Amino acid sequence: KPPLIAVELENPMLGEVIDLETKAIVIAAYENKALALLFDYYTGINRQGNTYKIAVSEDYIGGIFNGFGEPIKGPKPYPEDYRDINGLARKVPNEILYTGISSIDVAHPLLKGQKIAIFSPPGLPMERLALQIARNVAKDKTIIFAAIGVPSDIYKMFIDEFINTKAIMNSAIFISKADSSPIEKIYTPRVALTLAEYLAFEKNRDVLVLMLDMTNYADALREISTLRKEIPSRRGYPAYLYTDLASIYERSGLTSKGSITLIPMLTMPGNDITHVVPDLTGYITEGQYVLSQDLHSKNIYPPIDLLKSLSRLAKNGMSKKHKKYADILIKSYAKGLEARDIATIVGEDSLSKEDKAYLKFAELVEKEFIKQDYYEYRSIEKSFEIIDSILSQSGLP
Ligand SMILES: [Mg+2]
Repeated sequence: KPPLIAVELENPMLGEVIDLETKAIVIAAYENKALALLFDYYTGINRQGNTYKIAVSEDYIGGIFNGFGEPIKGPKPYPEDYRDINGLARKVPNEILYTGISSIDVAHPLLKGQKIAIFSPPGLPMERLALQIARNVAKDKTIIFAAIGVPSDIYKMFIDEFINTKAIMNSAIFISKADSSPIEKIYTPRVALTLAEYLAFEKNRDVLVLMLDMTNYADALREISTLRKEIPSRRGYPAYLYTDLASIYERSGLTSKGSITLIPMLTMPGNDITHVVPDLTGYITEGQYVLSQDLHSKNIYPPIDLLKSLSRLAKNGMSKKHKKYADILIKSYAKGLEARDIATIVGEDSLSKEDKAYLKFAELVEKEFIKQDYYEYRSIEKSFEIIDSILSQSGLP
């Protein structure tokens, strides 16, 4: 089970013990919405409770909702059914979900039903990257956006961007503000994944769930667990953080019916990848895309670090040719970065003709391959022909 349960409850009382089918303690509430913790994560009576449920329907698509599933902008969706927002055979993913982004599609392609994170240093345009992915996929697949405890700036960027894009026409957005309740933030991914499960596994669709910012989410857990002194901590957060995150990320995958592709996006607190949030997320997920502070400084958008990014399922969906291009790109980019480091000490003149070719390759890759216009969609073939071109200009083969 999830250690943290979204329960529905009239007049919830802090620390009351509710009977579900196990038992659990109420640790937070907002109106009739409550969060109950299992005892296996408690160091310390009755009443009965229901799991929190929402209407599910395809009418959610095109709408905008808060973290509770309540509409903000748009009508109440026609309830076609009710689903427990806590959730409940799987196949191994083998088809690439193309993003139309070269830095992703070639070396680290994403597969339908994969869970893979994005890690961003503080200040980098992770949110725009989210939007760009959403636009490029919404043309083909249904997007569910789970925006967790986002600030007013961002908040307005999401609303305005999606609406005006007409990406909204094949998207649903579940969004909580930064000044909203911790419980609404914690509810947000759950409500989002609940609709996703419904659209994927009951309506036979391929959906893509973008979820950010996981660090805000963890911080919401830390906020409620703060004044409750019988909830133990590990690494500055509640000890149930690992199992809670796994219970969220594992609500994704591939079946004979549909697929949920999940991309949890997070800020690494001090640009520190060993922080507990990135550390656990990357432990659970099938790789992650890492954003480069260095590329950002060079005014490169999408600032995707080619060598630190990793898609563990990528090879299972790549053709012979695709693996070839992926291999050369990474190997040579890495080689060029070496050459670059040598050059910072002895100059480009002191480089072998080999190292000069790699240095040239890496420079071109940064400028013509990774660097991509927000509104540009690159087919995989296009992306290949960029590499073909760059290979030619560098004089390798
Ligand atoms: Mg940031």
